[PDB]
Amino acid sequence: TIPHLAIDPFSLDFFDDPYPDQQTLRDAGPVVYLDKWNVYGVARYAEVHAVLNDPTTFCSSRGVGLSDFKKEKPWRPPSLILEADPPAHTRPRAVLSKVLSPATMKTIRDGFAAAADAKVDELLQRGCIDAIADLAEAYPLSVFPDAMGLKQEGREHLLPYAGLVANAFGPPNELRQTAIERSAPHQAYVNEQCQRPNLAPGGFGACIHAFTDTGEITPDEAPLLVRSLLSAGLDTTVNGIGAAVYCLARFPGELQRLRSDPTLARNAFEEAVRFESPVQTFFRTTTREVELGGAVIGEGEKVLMFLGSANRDPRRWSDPDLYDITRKTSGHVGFGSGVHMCVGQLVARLEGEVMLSALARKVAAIDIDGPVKRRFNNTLRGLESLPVKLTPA
Ligand code: HEM
Ligand SMILES: CSc1ccc(C(=O)O)cc1
Repeated sequence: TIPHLAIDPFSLDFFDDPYPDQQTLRDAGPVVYLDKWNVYGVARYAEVHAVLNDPTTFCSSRGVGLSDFKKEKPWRPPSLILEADPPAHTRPRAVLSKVLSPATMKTIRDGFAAAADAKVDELLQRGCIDAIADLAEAYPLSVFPDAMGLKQEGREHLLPYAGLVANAFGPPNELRQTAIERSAPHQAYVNEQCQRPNLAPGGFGACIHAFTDTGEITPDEAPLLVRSLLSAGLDTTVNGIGAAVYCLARFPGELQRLRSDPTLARNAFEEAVRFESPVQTFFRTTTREVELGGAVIGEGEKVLMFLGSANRDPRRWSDPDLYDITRKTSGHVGFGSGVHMCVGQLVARLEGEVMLSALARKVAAIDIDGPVKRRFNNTLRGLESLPVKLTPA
């Protein structure tokens, strides 16, 4: 009944060009079985959205990766927020929701905006730059670690740690085994910068530890909640901003519309989030025998969600392969959906908006003038280098 496919969604050939295989996964049926890793797969928008909004049946406490926490021990202590189910997930979620609240973005927006308005000017003085290293990475690194309240020493560990966390959700391929092999130095620093004495007052991490008084989390739970933002608060914004620049580089008509109306910058970033989906996949584990798409999945089965394929499903989106800064992006699962929907989506949209805003007001053209190289990861889509030449407006 369920179609079986040998497609490896975690191979380098799949990362180079996932779109042909993602249509094969979508059109093969609402639910597929991937013989390479013995998992169920959903690639259409409807099933991916239904799985995300059914946390009781498709839980996350047994791991959002391939590995079953009930069968294998996790490579690191489980996330109190990402790898937990209600009700144990609720209160750590509420703390991170208030630390990254709408009232919090007001205190950092101008600093977020001025730094974006300072980087575009710096890169315009150089002309030919790398949109990944000198923009997609340089801008969030100049903004997010300080907003977290981080020290300056050892800051070159976060991006290797962030890339390793996303790589560990994948199967035991080389990408995962090579990552975890180079882990202990990155883990030691990250865990070190989760303790209360190492967080600057007023930063995100200090606010998390302040939320131990409220009784929603204990002091022993705050370092893990700080570790969640150190694992997820940087590299997805890097790939998200690096996606918008690439999309504006190959869709020059969309760049010119953004120039004429800079207020489209926020939705232009939301469109780049749907179009590229910096988080490609995430797992769930069936807590019961469940029927989905005419397929009866047993208990304790890993179900793979293709968030990028769901953001390009023609059953839900018109012209899903086109970058449209005026598209009604509401409903896309680039940030997830349900009780686990990205708690730091306001921080990511703030960084993406003010950067596309600075580009909309100061850049006239973005021309790719160098070899474009992709960055391979089991969970994250993103470019290693994007050599572009910026024309000042
Ligand atoms: C373009 C930027 C980003 C993208 C595409 C993204 C993507 C996602 C997705 C798809 C999920 C759902 C995970 C799941 O349902 O299993 C998620 C959750 C999460 N994200 Fe993000 N994220 C981004 C930025 C951020 C930022 C800036 C932060 C923190 C400052 C962050 C922290 C988290 C955390 C802690 C969770 C777990 C929420 C929960 O389990 O309830 N992410 N993210
Ligand atoms: C790649 S999305 C993500 C990664 C890690 C965490 C966490 O550390 O809790 C949350 C979201």
